[PDB]
Amino acid sequence: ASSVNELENWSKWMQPIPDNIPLARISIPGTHDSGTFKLQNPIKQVWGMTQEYDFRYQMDHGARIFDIRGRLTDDNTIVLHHGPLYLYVTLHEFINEAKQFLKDNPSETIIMSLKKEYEDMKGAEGSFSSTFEKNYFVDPIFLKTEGNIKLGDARGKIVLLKRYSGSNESGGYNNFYWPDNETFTTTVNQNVNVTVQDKYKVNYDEKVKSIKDTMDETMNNSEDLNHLYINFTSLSSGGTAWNSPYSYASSINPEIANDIKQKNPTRVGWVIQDYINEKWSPLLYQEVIRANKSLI
Ligand SMILES: O[C@H]1[C@H](O)[C@@H](O)[C@H](O)[C@@H](O)[C@H]1O
Ligand SMILES: [Zn+2]
Ligand SMILES: [Zn+2]
Ligand SMILES: [Zn+2]
Ligand SMILES: [Zn+2]
Repeated sequence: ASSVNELENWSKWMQPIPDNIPLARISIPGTHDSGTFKLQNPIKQVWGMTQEYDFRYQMDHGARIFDIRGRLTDDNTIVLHHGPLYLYVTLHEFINEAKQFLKDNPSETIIMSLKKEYEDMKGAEGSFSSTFEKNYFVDPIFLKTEGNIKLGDARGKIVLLKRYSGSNESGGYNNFYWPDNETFTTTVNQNVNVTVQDKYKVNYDEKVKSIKDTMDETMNNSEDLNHLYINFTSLSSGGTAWNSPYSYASSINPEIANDIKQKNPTRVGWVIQDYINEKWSPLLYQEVIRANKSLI
């Protein structure tokens, strides 16, 4: 029993999508620097804040991909950071929130990108990868298989997207060379072609066109089941009120959301945005989710 309207329940939108559809094919909203929502100091915010609400709000609003940046501590734990700044959020904090969300909504899956954001603290008994694997990944909540991961196998679990080196355990999407500030194409789990638009520090106009260009490619290659498209709409801070991630998101989110609304495509990729909220219309994450209508 699956209807297109079930995509409108932002907490269970993946439910109507078939088990055999690769996550790569699905158009999924994601949040950039997901754990920066606790930053209070205006100076820290203008430079590194990318979200206003916590993880559950993000999830309840359709986001299923999270950009987690961590640092290994002397306590053999991983805490979230933005460069040298501790975000007052921990990795366990995110996983627990994800666990709760998945328990409440078992039809969904959570894709967690994990990147080492800052140098390890002195005193850790191991490495970033060995500590994450031993104290976190062992948890049954993490999918342990790879390949072109299908939705059915991911439901109720966290799917890892590695952005760190040294992994020694199978599961999720393998780490791959990720060039700096570019739109690039490469491969991951042997059979998945990946294209990423991550020009995080280009001028505003270059960024908008970059997002649209990669989305245009995605919309016209909608039947490529083993191709993964990740499109970051986020743009790094200029350090001022008129060029902070917030100011940029205020215009980019509605702009790109309108592109999808007008075009009404069957695929737009994994769209990772800053500031998921309901302040700007059309809502990007909603339009991204609605782009899965043809899969039902
Ligand atoms: O500041 C940037 C931005 O967060 C990009 O999205 C990420 O891919 C880069 O690694 C980071 O340096
Ligand atoms: Zn929290
Ligand atoms: Zn300590
Ligand atoms: Zn392809
Ligand atoms: Zn809301």
